Amino acid sequence: TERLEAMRGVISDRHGVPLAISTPIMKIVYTEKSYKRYYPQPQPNAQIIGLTNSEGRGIEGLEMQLNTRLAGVDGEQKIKVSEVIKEVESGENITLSIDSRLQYIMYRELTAAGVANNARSATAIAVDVKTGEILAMTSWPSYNPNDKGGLSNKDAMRNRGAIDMFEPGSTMKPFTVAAALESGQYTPNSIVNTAPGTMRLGWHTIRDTHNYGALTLTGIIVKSSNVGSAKLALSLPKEALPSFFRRAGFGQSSDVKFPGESAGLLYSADKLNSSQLGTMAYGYGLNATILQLAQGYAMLANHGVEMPLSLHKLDQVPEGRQVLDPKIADQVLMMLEQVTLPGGTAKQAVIPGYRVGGKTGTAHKLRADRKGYSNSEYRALFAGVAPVSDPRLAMIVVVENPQGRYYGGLVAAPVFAKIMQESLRLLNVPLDKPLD
Repeated sequence: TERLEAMRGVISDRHGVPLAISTPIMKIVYTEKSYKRYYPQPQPNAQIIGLTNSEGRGIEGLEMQLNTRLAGVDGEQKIKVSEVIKEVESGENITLSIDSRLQYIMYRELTAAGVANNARSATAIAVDVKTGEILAMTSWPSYNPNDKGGLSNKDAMRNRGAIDMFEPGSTMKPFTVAAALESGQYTPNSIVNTAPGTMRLGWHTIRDTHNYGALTLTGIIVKSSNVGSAKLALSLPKEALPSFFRRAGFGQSSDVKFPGESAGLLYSADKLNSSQLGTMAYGYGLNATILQLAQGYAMLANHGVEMPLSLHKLDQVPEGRQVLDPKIADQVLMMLEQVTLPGGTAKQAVIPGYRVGGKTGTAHKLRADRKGYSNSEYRALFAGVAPVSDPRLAMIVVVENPQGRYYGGLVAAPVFAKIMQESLRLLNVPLDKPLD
């Protein structure tokens, strides 16, 4: 009697492009047939797909997670030729939500941004706002799983997007404003005094980039006022923000439930303090992931309907979660478009032919000697949506420890412009902005 090795299932992209395949291999008297795993699009897909053992077992990513479905069942055959004791059962073929072309484009630009910025890493995600499908999710630096030598687990192995949590910063501002709009205390045109560009929250003092004076709720977003944001928190009921942020998906891991996925950090209003609630308003007394960020912006661009995040191609269309009223979501959407226009703080996110709506952010490390916030250690963030008239894609870009042209989040904005434009054209999304 001899074993009959089950061919491991094919992992493919949404259009059937093979991403993980198995090829017959022989051991030499008699022969022994085994299978060798091969990854045709290596570096862009490695952190999501993972890797197998010498034995053929998944030890990382989706190879690990979906190992029982992908491995199948080994057969048995009597030892001359040929009579089966137990029939062979091939592993299940898996089709992902991922578009390998969008994946290739995202990885290529993430490398360009990481090299130009002498960064520690550059991570991104693209989601179909209407379906909840992840079309691209990659991180630079990645690795080649087909190669057996060397390796660096410490960073490259290692889905950063799913495992890394950070303070969202200004990327939180549109959710703070959405909480203020739903309270019925405010309208987009409602005024908040931000003079003289500073404000005190206990022994902590908050500053804006400039004295923006009296701002509307739309102005809080467009000028990215930390003062306006904190003042909104102060005027609202104590429960307002932690409760709206919980309904938006923060403080909990996403529907993907990727191995090792972070849930972020979000405290309830009972864990107290008005000045701590003042800090949450501009994204500081809380931790988020790129997945929670992507799902929140996809919601804002899908008439307040948060579609469940998925790494698998759909064979049912979910109804989604109605987190916000459609009028509020549309209002916030309109404020995000204005951030990219003259007078705005996200002008470098602009794409010709496509109306863009988004927000920059900066996530600063606390600093070892506790002498304020670190100027070197920080994440440049960009959360955006396009085309604004009928949004198709939500995209988050995170650049770790950049040393480039701009200080702060602005560094992640032209990276988004690049990926979003090429991604919308590849999907053949019709233009919605007059060309000049």
